[PDB]
Amino acid sequence: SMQLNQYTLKDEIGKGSYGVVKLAYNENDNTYYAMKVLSKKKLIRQAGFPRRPPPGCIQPRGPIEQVYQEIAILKKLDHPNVVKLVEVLDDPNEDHLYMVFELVNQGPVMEVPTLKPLSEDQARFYFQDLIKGIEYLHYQKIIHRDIKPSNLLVGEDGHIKIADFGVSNEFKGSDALLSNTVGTPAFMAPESLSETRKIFSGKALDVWAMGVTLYCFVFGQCPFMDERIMCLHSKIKSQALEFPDQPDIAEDLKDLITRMLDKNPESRIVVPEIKLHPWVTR
Ligand SMILES: O=C(O)c1ccc(-c2coc3ncc(-c4ccccc4)cc23)cc1C1CCCC1
Repeated sequence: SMQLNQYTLKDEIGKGSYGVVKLAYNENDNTYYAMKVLSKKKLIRQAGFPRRPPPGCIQPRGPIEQVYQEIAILKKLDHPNVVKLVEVLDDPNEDHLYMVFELVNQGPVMEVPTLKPLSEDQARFYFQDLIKGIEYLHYQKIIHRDIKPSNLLVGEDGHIKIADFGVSNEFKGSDALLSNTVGTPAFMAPESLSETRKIFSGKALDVWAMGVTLYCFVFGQCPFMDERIMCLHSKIKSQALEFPDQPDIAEDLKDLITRMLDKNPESRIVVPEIKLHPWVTR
């Protein structure tokens, strides 16, 4: 192990989009926490080398601003279905940055693909948690942009907390107006995967990813899948949603998933409607 101020840093417990997460023991309050460890120089390099001056896809001028945005976002959020940032350790003369979170004991709910999906009733309990967390994020003008089962941590109490705010965005106004976005390929909405003159809604991207997540919950694999990236993108954009013959799930759950995975973001179900869907309220 190693010492960092009042913390004893132990084994690596997870690895998200950036950095690594260690188990950390706080000697002052005799409590364990989850500590995300980052290198500022590495975060800068992850964005790519800056371009020489020339004579929708422009590199950010100051890539380090994204981690400070993630920190500001996490500081704003206090909800039982969202991770809780408790401290940031950041010396301006050091390259490392540390983010301390309350521990969510059991880790990710699922790592897709799995041969062991959840039952329909357990999927409903976790999905009810997911709705509450996302509705709160959206109310706080935050889009997560990386909703998937491996970013949903199960606590001591059997409830989920949304984690990995590495690519999250805070917007002004009613919704985020995006020209392009980031995400895990199999969870990205069809509108985000074309060359077009049309911007798209950030909140509806989170809904699409919730739809893929819910499908994963009960089936253990994504609805659109291919190892070839061009084929995966083509399927997300043009392949009709299908459900496997087994496990046989309820018709109302198929209705809900179908509405969340509507390829048209204008007609895709919204979170206020998802909350009142018959499968959710049963
Ligand atoms: O990469 C980040 O941005 C990030 C930041 C904080 C936590 C975290 C906070 O509280 C936690 N309690 C528990 C765990 C955990 C425990 C066991 C196994 C895996 C994760 C992770 C966290 C987790 C992450 C990601 C790394 C894999 C999951 C998502």
